[PDB]
Amino acid sequence: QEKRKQISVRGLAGVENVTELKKNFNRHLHFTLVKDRNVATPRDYYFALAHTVRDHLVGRWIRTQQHYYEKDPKRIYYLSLEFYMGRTLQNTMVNLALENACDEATYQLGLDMEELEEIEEDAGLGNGGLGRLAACFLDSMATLGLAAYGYGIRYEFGIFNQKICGGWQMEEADDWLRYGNPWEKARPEFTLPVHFYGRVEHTSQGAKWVDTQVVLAMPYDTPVPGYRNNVVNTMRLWSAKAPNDFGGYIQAVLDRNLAENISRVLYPNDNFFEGKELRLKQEYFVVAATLQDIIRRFKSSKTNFDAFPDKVAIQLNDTHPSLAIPELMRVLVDLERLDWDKAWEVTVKTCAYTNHTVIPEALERWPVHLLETLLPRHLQIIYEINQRFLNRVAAAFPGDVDRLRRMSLVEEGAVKRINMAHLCIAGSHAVNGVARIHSEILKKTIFKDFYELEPHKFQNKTNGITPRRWLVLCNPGLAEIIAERIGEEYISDLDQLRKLLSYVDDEAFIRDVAKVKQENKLKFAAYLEREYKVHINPNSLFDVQVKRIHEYKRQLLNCLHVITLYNRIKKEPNKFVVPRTVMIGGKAAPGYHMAKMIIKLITAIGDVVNHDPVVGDRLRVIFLENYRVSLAEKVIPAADLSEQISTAGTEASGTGNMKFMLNGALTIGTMDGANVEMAEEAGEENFFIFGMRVEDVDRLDQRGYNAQEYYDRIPELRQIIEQLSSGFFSPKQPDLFKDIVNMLMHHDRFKVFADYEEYVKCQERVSALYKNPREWTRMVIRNIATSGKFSSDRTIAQYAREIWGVEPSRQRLPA
Amino acid sequence: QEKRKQISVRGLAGVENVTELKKNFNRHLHFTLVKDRNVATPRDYYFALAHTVRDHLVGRWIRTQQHYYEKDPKRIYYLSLEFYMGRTLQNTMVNLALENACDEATYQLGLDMEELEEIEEDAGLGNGGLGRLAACFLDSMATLGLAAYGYGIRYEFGIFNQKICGGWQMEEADDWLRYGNPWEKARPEFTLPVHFYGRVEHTSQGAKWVDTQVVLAMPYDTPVPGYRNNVVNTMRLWSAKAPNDFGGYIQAVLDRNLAENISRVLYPNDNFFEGKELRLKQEYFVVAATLQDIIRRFKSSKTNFDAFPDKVAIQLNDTHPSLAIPELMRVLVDLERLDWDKAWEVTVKTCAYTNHTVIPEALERWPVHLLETLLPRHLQIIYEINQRFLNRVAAAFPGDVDRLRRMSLVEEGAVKRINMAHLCIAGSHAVNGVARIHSEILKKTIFKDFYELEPHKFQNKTNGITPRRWLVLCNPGLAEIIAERIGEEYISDLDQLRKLLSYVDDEAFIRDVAKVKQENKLKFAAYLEREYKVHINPNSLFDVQVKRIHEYKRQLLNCLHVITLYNRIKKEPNKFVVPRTVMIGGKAAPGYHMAKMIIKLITAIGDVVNHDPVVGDRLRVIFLENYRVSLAEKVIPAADLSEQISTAGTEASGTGNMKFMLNGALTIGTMDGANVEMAEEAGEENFFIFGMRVEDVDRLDQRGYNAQEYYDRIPELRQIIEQLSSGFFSPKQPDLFKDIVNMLMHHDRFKVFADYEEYVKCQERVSALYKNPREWTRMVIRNIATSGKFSSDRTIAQYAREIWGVEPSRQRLPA
Ligand SMILES: O=C(O[C@@H]1Cc2c(O)cc(O)cc2O[C@@H]1c1cc(O)c(O)c(O)c1)c1cc(O)c(O)c(O)c1
Ligand SMILES: O=C(O[C@@H]1Cc2c(O)cc(O)cc2O[C@@H]1c1cc(O)c(O)c(O)c1)c1cc(O)c(O)c(O)c1
Repeated sequence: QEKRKQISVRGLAGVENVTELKKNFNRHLHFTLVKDRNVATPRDYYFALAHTVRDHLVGRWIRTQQHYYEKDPKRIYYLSLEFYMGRTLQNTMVNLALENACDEATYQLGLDMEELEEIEEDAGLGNGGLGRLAACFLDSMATLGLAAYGYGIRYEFGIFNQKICGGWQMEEADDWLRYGNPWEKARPEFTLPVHFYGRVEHTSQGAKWVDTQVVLAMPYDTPVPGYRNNVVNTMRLWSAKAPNDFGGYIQAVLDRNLAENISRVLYPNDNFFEGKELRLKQEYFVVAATLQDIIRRFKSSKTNFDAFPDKVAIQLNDTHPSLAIPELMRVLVDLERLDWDKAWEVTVKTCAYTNHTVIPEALERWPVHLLETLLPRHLQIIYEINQRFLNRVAAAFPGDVDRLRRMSLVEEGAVKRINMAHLCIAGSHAVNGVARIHSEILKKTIFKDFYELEPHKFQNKTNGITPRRWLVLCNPGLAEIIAERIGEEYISDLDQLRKLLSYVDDEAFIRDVAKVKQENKLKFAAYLEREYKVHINPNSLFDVQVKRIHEYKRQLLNCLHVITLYNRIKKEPNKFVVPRTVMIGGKAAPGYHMAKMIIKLITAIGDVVNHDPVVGDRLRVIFLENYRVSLAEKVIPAADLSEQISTAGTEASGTGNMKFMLNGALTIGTMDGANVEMAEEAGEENFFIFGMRVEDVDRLDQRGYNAQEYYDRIPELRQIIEQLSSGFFSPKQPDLFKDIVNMLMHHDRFKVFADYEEYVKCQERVSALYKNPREWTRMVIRNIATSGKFSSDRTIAQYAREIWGVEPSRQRLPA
Repeated sequence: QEKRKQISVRGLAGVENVTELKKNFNRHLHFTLVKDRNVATPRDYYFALAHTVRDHLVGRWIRTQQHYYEKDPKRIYYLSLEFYMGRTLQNTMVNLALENACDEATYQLGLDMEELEEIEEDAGLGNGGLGRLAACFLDSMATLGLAAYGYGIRYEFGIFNQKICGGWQMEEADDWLRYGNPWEKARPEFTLPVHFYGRVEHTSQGAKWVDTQVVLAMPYDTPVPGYRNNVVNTMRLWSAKAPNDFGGYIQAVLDRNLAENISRVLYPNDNFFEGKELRLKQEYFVVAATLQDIIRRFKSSKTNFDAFPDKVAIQLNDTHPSLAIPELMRVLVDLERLDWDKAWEVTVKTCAYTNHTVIPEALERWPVHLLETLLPRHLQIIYEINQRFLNRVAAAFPGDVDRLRRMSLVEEGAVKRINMAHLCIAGSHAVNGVARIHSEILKKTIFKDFYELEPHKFQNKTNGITPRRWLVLCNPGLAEIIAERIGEEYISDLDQLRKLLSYVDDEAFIRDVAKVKQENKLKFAAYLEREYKVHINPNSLFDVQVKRIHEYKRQLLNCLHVITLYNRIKKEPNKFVVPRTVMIGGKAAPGYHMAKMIIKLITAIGDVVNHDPVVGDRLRVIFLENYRVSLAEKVIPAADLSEQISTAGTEASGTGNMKFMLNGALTIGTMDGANVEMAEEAGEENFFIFGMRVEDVDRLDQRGYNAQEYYDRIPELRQIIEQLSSGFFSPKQPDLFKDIVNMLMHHDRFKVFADYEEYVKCQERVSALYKNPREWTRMVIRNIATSGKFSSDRTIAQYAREIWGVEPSRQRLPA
């Protein structure tokens, strides 16, 4: 479009810059793609543009890394099993100020750059929140000029591609590397050995881990550009490779696949613990290879290990990389021959742990038999850690035997296990939750004993989202009308959005905020037609719940509300209601029967609602297939209403909530996770808060939750349960939803019925405000204006000052 | 070196060409390798040079392929399971005239280009002769301006890397793609489906192959540059990929490995038949993907199929791609719905078959049960082919029932099999052997019945070697002293080497030929020290036997001779003998116990000979480890004597014989394969011919070979057998060589003892001529001078005119 090149926030199309970009595009098309414009497909054109844009990172990537070598600042290592990065082309162009120059260059070559962007595969190397947080954090650490390295696994297959067939989830391999990855640089020369199995012999010098099987770890380095500060940091992802040397010769060559299977695929369980050996191998693989890099980089700097914590921070994203603690002790004691006590002092000052959930089924509790087989030295070191840790508990709390049993790294039972969260707290100088309410819940419930031993360890770091991906990239319309009033500094100083409260009565801004949402809604609706032949009413309220499918997130409560709207229309057909397009999307874990049945119930409700001629365009319900970072960038800027309806106490933070607030949706939600802080920043008068508070949930748990009480007292609820139970939503198979009905009536841990009436009444308040466009938009302005706290720059600046001990900086390197 | 830049055959170092090469080298080092000269290793420098040289292919590669589209000449498809390509960097620089310019460019950057060349991995995608012939053929077809495409498999692992440990072969995976392949272009956009298993339903339109498992075939295209004619042809290698859509989700993602195992590794059996299902899958994979390309390319040209043979030749390199015949019939009949008879007329005019051995254990005879399971439609079509073929035999030879049984594609027995050689002859308009004697042996023995039915089918095409790789690349010294007298035209017109017979009495040339061999011997000896701490006497005769280890090649006869020289020294220590360095190298098939014992016997003989202080530097025996194309380019130009000592009738052609003749070694050999034609070209007076002729072997077979007769009549032979038997060469394990002794005495199919006395006497004639340097060199001149027939340009020109029906051309395209 002509209009989009006019957007100032997208930078300058310098005449020489355009000329060079076209020359380099054509050069890559010829020498890199080995095509000419005769045979070139849109995919060749995307790749020619990606190689051209990637060439602009290289000088800064080399200069940044040389700068870290020269200045020797403290290095931050962000260890994660997941980096939900999404696409790279737009992000690179935004962060290097090339967006308008590439748009003009490709326009002059007769190409639509927006069409080329849609060709790129997501780097879908995460499940959801925790993975996307890692991605926002790498972006913020680069923008803040930290010497920061993401370390993870280069999965051959990311989070599965979700197809919906017959209204059911089907899973397909996410072959994201099919056409190559133009961003990464293979570093086979920096390949490192990782050891498994074997046994411990305790010799003269001490212990020795021998008779191991070797898997090599080959690093692939991806650039991470800061926002217009010429900083380019590194994400290093390890790929598994069979060792050089060794059924027959042929079978031995094919058996190289077993070692290489370690980096084959992301576990799609959204943090729910499965105890798979292959998952333990992935966790050890990332930790072992990463810590060898850290130790090597430390020794080749301006061996004595007292300075190690002054030069190294290791941030553990959940317990997934918790083996970092025993592995660093193994390296320091067995290989560097430090005394246990010195090694432990170093380890604890180096390591910090971030907890992302209180849900007990998320907790990693590895069988000791599995650890003894796979990692015999690690289990010895863990027992030693536990003995010395519990000695300290006994000394602080003499005779508190119950506290010793509760705090032990070792869990007794049929199967003896190691609690990896207890290991993380024992081995870390800082433990943080990811929202104020969550960090308090840690100190009062699941880590109370640890808090009483070492209160100074416990911190809060409220999550955030990068305002580059989550406003400038995905919503350039909104970024522009904001820049037109307060300039561009807010893009890396998001608290400046508070200036927008000066505009709540400004006729032009009220007009502009509503026009941007309408433009976003027209574009998203076009898509739902062009690529899925699905019609949506563009004058309807876009009611959006997008996140992984879990009972705790209560997609089912949204289902009860949708059926309530259908049933109220059928009862009073002549009564006006605010038209709604209810959009639910998200992946279910491939096992999880209940999650898959919930997806089927959403599509089944659609089958009835969407074909009822009495309803027509007044209510539509659509399951958004294959929800992922790229789709989030499309639907979130188009949303009117943000569904954040987890049972109070279950969602640690959320980050999708923050994306919606930044992009001009109003929120309906419980007082859970960061929804509490979002309501506080904006004022509760500007949020649709409903339902039980954490205290209310605890009171119900104390007397026992009886779903029958709610069914017996709420006629509209009885009608819906009777429709699901009798087969109104599955006439060819009347018993289809019996398991959902049985769970809701008898085994509902997330108290869906207890929030049903407050939810429905809150949703009437949403409709009532939507009927007043001007007042809807003024409340939106009050939300966008107060979304600044939820920048990951704020979050990372807190990690840097309160945990890592490094001072952030927005000052530019040269180019 | 300063001297090597002076070599005119290596071309011009133009000042602007040098300037541009350095600029492009530095550009690739920065943008492609993402390094600077601070951290760059020799391997980064090799890759920067390879990308720079590869950029020079691209325009010509695109223009050549556009030219074939424009002119629509008949296309030649060379189908092979093997392309033994070796390294590409030097070959590319020679064929584009860039060698001196890159040498000067890298010299000016402070680098040694020869050192960078040694970093490149061989593309070791073959076993030996047949694979290397495919590689010489692609080079010759490009040099002759044919519209020719090599089609094969992109094996992840080529021919195993051979280590020698304890004097034994050990096999390691040839991870040739570890650091990437800068030559190939991945073409994932041109990926094609290949079908396996399933069943045939015979419907209204006719047969339909349904319920199949799909494996995708992803092509990788490698450039094949002609010699200074601006032609760049394509080698397309298929890689196996799991189909996009589908133990659990995780196991299903890991199970993608089973389909991908099809292209994992080259079968290392040097043509010996094993009947492995995975090998049958590889053969079908290459044929099915290739024939879809051929059919598509045919339909998109200037559907009617009568012109198909005028636009397509398919050359079958051995029976490995024999399924091309039933697959083309399947496509034409089942998918294009041609009548059987029209389809068959097309298939036979399209297909031709090259036979590479008479040894019955090489013959592919697939169980019908395996074909019925894997390829049910192919087996139906093969039976139909057989019925109609045998109908024709019955009509030509009425009542010859024995001939029907002998000629059938179907072999009866405990296990019913398909004879793939019989299928190839039935389905091909031409059948060729690879040397005059071999092609006659085919018409008189194993294909006599087929010859009597269709004599016009049977041709000879004597093998050849490319004089680019096998003289200009590997022996620039020799190429230069030749160019100094007759100019450069001989490099693509090798018959011009006959001009050198004018120089047999030229003092300067005699001096120069001997100086080049000495320079080659000094360089090879340096290597045997620098990279293996092995000392060799540079004034010794370099006696070289390099080829795959097989009983038929009689490395054991060479062993008997070496022990004879040792025993004669010990008996008369004071008697002068011509010092020898006896070098034997080659890979044994990983199964093949006897081949592995023969390697151990060579190293064991070395252990005694090389440490006997009475022998000292008068006799040394070394096993050259990991013999492969790159090592052949080093040892062959250094050789004095070429060992070509196969039992008469067993070696179809040989090509290593031709390499040695071209590079100034004299030959000791039997009248076998192309040794016969080499002796004819040079004159037998200029070859060390010995032993039984084919007629002599047949006479022995008629009365029965009794090794005992030879043992009883030859004292020197008895002494050696008694040394092997008693444990003289294995004192710590006296019975080590009992199996070799038992085979030689009782089960020797290759009549080693029958050629022993003539071999030893012939070797005395070699020593006697070596004592006269001037006469040795004059006989070398007479060999090099007559080596011109053995150019693969001569061979390919015969294929083009006598089988493919296309006229070759050495005329230049524009650049
Ligand atoms: O459906 C349209 O886009 C799709 C939806 C969409 C969105 O909701 C937000 C966003 O950030 C990008 C976005 O890209 C989508 C898209 C898909 C394509 O296949 C494509 O070629 C393209 O240009 C784009 C569309 C229709 C239009 O009529 C149009 O003019 C346009 O620019 C775009
Ligand atoms: O051993 C030397 O080379 C090795 C043997 C050899 C050969 O026999 C023929 C040939 O075509 C090339 C060839 O490359 C070998 C080689 C190996 C290396 O590791 C290397 O760095 C190199 O420059 C080369 C050598 C010694 C020398 O003293 C010397 O000056 C030289 O140029 C080379």
